[PDB]
Amino acid sequence: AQWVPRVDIKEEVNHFVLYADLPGIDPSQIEVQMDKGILSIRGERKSESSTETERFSRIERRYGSFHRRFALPDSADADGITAAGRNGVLEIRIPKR
Amino acid sequence: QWVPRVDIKEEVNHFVLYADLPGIDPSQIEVQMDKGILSIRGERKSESSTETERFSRIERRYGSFHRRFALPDSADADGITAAGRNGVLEIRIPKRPAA
Repeated sequence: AQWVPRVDIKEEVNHFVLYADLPGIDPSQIEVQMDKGILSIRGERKSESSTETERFSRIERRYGSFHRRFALPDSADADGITAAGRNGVLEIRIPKR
Repeated sequence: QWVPRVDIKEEVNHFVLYADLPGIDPSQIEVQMDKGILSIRGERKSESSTETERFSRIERRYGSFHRRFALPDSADADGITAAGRNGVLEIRIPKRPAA
């Protein structure tokens, strides 16, 4: 958690969805799990700005490790999670029990 | 307002702009450079605008964005290329040969 990616969360009738803006990270390097109700989204984003940093005239993009945690309702079925990314948005879908 | 974050690097032969534009296909990001000013513009939709009341957390920014970056006179607008991966658009702007 040296940066805190934005995550929206919705509870539909029969599932939750979390949508995490994680640009610049392959969805396979993002770990999504639920442990005792806590949905965590964790990984480490690398950034070009850590390489030849002095050649940057601006560095706005955050990166490094992240670890987002959400205490989702007990209805979230922790054995149902899927996560798939497109264009740096990770969409995590979790059925309700 | 969504102000997508950008880093900009000056390499020996090129400037490189890296923009975090998650949730947009790269082909939908308009990149233009005119008068030494590199512009990125586009629009992102968000799921949060649909059935907003079912969201228990909303923080992702979306809607239109347009940022402009004046670059050194060395940058050559005509040579720009851009490629996107995982929501990051990397724009490469070559430098003009020396006068």
